[PDB]
Amino acid sequence: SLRTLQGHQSAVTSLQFNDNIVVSGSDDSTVKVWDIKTGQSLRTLQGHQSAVTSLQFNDNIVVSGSDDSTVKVWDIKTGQSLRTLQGHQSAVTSLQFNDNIVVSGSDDSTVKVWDIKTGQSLRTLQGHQSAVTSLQFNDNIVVSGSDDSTVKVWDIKTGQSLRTLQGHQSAVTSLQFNDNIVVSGSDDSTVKVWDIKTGQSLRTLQGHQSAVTSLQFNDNIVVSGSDDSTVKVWDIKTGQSLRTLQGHQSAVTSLQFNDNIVVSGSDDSTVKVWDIKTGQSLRTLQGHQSAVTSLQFNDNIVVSGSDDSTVKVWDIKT
Repeated sequence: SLRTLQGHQSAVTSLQFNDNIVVSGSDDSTVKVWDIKTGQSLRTLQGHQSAVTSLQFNDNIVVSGSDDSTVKVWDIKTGQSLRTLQGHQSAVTSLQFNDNIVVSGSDDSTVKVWDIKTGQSLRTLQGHQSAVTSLQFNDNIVVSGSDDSTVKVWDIKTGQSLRTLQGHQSAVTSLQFNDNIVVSGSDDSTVKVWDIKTGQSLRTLQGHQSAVTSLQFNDNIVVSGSDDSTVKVWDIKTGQSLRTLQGHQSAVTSLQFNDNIVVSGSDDSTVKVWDIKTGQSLRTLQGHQSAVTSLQFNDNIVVSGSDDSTVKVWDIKT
């Protein structure tokens, strides 16, 4: 641990730290822009009426989604609000913006496509029968997961539903797609590998004994975290479990892997750093007083957000 970012009055729900800036979201309705080298708070983005649930930011803009059912576009150089995206009828759960387009998912079961010049709703994506829990999009496609246990592939340019991937027996919780493959996690404790162009289920990864909470994959591996407190390494081309990372004493809430290192966050208030091929735990980052909800690491530090309302900056080697 190198610094502790304090100031939030409630749990930290979202986090991104690109460059020398940490931007955190909180249950206290605020978004904070942090100085990651002196631990000082630069700006407090005030405006949301309840829990900030998700955020993303580039070199000039912060886009935040909240339980108050709106998306807000902020400006880091002044902290002032630029526009409020109104239209959703309940909490915003998921968020991503790509250089002209904000795509938001909601508890009202809809996905909305907006523009970050006007604030107008481009298209409303209807189809999901319950809360949209996750989404990801590129220039032409939108893939979204739902509490209705399905993943839907949308054409970003017409609102049309291109296909619906059925197979999960419970809510989809995690979702990533790259090239022609989309990988989903579910509350049924399974990971599924789908082909986006045929809607076919290529594989089902079984092993977890409770809800899959988080996942991430490259062209050959899938790493998944689950409520059973383990992290699993799978090959994506077959369905074989390669190894299981045990050590956490409660649900894994967050994970990211870059090169040969998996970093996991947990409800046991700790962050673990593992090697993927030996499966051995390299470091336990202790200091948080409650569940770790968010994390992100580069090649030298880990930035973690906790239920204890603090963000912590850890050294990858300590």
